[PDB]
Amino acid sequence: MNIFEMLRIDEGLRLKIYKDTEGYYTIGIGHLLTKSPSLNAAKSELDKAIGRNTNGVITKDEAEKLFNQDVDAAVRGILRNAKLKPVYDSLDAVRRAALINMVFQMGETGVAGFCNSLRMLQQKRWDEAAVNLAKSRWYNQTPNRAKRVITTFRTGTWDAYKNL
Ligand SMILES: *SCC1=CC(C)(C)N(O)C1(C)C
Repeated sequence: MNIFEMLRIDEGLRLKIYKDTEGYYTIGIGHLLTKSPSLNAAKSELDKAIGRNTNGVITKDEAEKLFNQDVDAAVRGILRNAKLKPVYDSLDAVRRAALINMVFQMGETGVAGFCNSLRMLQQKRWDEAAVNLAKSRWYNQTPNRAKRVITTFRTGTWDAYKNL
């Protein structure tokens, strides 16, 4: 297991534009196109992202290319963020993957405001951090995924993704 395999489990793979759990047009392995309700707007984003006129359908290789860019961007975003970089740097590689997963899902600003949980993670108070992380819109709206990410933070193991 690694961050790519973990996010591939959590995000799926679909090669046609679809709406994500928040109702937003997405494609590939969790590549958010736009929060606009216009499908045309989403197609335009997709064509810009891929570099050709797609009319809403991509290949598996294209989905993987966007996915690699999005994982890289999440990590780069963490390392440029004054609230996230210290916690990220304090973590082991498995827990770093859990933080990348959260930033991939909800964005840098979104995770950087989990300040109390970030402090508990910096403190390596893992059970406390897990309890605090669940007191969130994130957990309530995507509880199975959040439970997997939280288990990863609590244990520093991949047990929540074993058998997935
Ligand atoms: S998100 C910034 C932050 C707030 C507080 C909970 C005081 N912290 O310990 C850090 C710096 C994580």
